[PDB]
Amino acid sequence: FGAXAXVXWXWXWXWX
Amino acid sequence: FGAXAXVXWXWXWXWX
Repeated sequence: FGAXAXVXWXWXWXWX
Repeated sequence: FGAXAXVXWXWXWXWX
């Protein structure tokens, strides 16, 4: 979760 | 992975 990869920003799901 | 929770900074494992 958060900024990098997962749920959040960068990679996986969310944004970025 | 990264900043928030998981492997990286904030919560779970790594730092913060």
